[PDB]
Amino acid sequence: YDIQAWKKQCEELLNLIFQCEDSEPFRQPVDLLEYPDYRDIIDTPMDFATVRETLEAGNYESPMELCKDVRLIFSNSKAYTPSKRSRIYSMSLRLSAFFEEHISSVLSDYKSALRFHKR
Ligand SMILES: O=C(NCC(F)(F)F)N1CCN(C(=O)c2ccc(Cl)o2)CC1
Repeated sequence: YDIQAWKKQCEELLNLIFQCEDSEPFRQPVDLLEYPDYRDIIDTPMDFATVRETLEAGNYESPMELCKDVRLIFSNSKAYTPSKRSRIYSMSLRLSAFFEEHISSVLSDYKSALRFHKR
């Protein structure tokens, strides 16, 4: 029932994500000289450095907010991909499965801790 524990849990999960080869396309923003049309399609960019920085700044209030931003990384990849069989998109799907597998307990524990706080 520790309503702060999610923050270190998210830091550790982000550390795992940065160690994963599949995260490499998603660790920083998109060079427009490499993907000129990127910001025609994607009006709300997100990457794992921005998520980590937002967390470390104290600018997430809950793991739900962090989860929203991580999911935006994946939805951006799905929206920008020219194909379901794109290498970078395929990396996004594996990393998303890994992230969802790990964030599930963080969200459950936070929400349970907040319900106990308000009991
Ligand atoms: O350029 C980058 N990342 C920045 C880096 F290269 F510095 F790491 N991306 C390429 C475009 N992105 C996609 O999600 C995507 C889906 C299908 C195809 Cl193709 O791209 C985002 C990641």
